[PDB]
Amino acid sequence: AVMSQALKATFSGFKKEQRRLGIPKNPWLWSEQQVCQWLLWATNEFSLVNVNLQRFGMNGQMLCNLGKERFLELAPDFVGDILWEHLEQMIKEN
Ligand SMILES: [Ca+2]
Repeated sequence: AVMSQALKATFSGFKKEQRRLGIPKNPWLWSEQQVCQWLLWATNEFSLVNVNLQRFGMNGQMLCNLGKERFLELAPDFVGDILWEHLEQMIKEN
């Protein structure tokens, strides 16, 4: 809500990372490696120790095809809510 709104501002940071690693703006286009790259950016950005990387061995098409419910089961507690907010914004906007 207030925390989600505030932390949404740092998501802009990933745009610099996308240009850096040649990650397309639209997640539908992402390779299994570019999905991993997004999760590694977040692991560093938000200091994580367990993004379930083995659970995200998928293309950007599969990632886009998971809904909020499946995404949150797979992703770690509270962190999943942060990642979902970023993912859904990227799908909606680019
Ligand atoms: Ca789109």
